[PDB]
Amino acid sequence: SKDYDELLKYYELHETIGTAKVKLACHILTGEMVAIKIMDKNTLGSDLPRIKTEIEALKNLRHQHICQLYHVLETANKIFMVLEYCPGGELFDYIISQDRLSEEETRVVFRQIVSAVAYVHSQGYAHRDLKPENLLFDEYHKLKLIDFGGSLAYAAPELIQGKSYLGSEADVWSMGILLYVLMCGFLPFDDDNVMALYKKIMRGKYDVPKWLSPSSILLLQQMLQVDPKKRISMKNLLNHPWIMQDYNYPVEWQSKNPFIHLDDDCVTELSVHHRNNRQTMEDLISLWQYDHLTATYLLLLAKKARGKPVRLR
Ligand SMILES: COc1cc(-c2cn[nH]c2)ccc1C(=O)Nc1ccc2c(c1)CC[NH2+]CC2
Repeated sequence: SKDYDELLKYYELHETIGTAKVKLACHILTGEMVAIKIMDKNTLGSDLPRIKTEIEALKNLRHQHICQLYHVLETANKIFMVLEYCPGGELFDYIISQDRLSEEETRVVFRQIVSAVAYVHSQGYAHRDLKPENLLFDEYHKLKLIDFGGSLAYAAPELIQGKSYLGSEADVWSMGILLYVLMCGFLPFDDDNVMALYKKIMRGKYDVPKWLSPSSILLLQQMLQVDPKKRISMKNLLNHPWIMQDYNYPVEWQSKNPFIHLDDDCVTELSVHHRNNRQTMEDLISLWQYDHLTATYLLLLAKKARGKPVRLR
């Protein structure tokens, strides 16, 4: 209860959804809805440093298809992460509701995944846990990547043997597994016992449904090469013929949300509320401490992108 004291001054809490717990909230000063992920420091033990270093990851990824981090609030025995409002549901449950998605809907949707994952690689990171439960929809049915971090059915085989791997190629395999699920509705390698499933991933043999097209079957063979050297590269995947079917342009992966230059109207509005001059506030925003100022600036930034006035209530 005391852990929420410092936080309830910045947000008003609403529903509860995911099970670490996630509760919907409203940031007071901007009126923008958010999602707050609540982790408990005493349960996870001391594997928070892997989560802390993944929180420092999200602090360095900003992308139209990455769920934005707004605010990290650390208390005595809880850690709070304030994130982007994604009300369109989860990609996993959506695939199950339609059984399978069309080749053209998956293509539209797979292109946002490649855009997200390509961007995180350009920054020197790798998601390493690509699966449909780690992809959210917003109101526009746009995809938002979450949970940077054992999920066996999506792990690359060199990750399986415990050998030395490149983070990028492991994601490429995971995207290949995930592309399969998008168009089929079931895993390419699946089994009740792990030892059989463990073995099936390294054999590389999957059954191909009759409904997957010739343009579809060979991209899966390119993405799910067991040997990483033969796996398709992100560069060649950004303009793959299948990726450019239906929409003939290479995937736009470069982010439209940098750190370097701050928004003027956002900064001026933050200055009149905090009663500071401009450069002083820019210096405090440039620190990017992911306190309440970073959250206010980021949510005030999003507020303008919508079309609302850049004003703090
Ligand atoms: C599980 O919910 C989330 C998790 C993360 C997240 C987890 N890790 N990183 C980010 C980020 C955002 C959300 C989110 O917006 N939740 C949400 C999900 C579904 C619905 C709503 C909100 C609106 C209420 N009506 C039902 C539909």
